[PDB]
Amino acid sequence: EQSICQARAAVMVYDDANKKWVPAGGSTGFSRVHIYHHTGNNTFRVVGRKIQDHQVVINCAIPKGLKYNQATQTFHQWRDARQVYGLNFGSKEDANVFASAMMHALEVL
Ligand SMILES: COC(=O)[C@H]1CC[C@@H]2C=C[C@H]3CCN(C(=O)[C@@H]4CC[C@H]5C=C[C@]6(CCCN6C(=O)[C@H](Cc6ccccc6Cl)NC(C)=O)C(=O)N54)[C@@H]3C(=O)N12
Repeated sequence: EQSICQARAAVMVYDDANKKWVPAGGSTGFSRVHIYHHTGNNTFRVVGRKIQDHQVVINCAIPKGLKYNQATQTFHQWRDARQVYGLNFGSKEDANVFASAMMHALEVL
């Protein structure tokens, strides 16, 4: 497992029932979010840990063909079959770092 980026973001998941974003893992705050490349089998995952307490708040596969939506310069989103994820980045630089790496993984897959 090699990290290909680190970016600061508040990791959100969408509550489909109540139609609002909610903090991933339960508590609002910023995480260090990586994309990890499993060099062995050429897979990628998003893993993020809260800065305060190290809680893993996201651990999710990036499948080939994923549609990554850059809604604003600091809020990006994507889906899986269960959840919609949103990253509210700490700065535009962090958003550019993470989107660059995500776009790279999706070209590589
Ligand atoms: C308290 O108020 C807040 O929540 C504030 C502060 C935090 C955050 C920051 C910023 C803006 C940016 C706008 N935005 C939203 O949520 C927007 C507005 C419209 C609303 C409608 C649907 C949403 C939610 C569920 C997924 N989806 C979609 O659009 C998805 C997007 C998508 C498109 C293609 C591939 C994958 C995906 Cl995933 N479409 C599809 C077909 O799946 C969505 O995100 N929405 C954020 C926002 O308001 N807020």
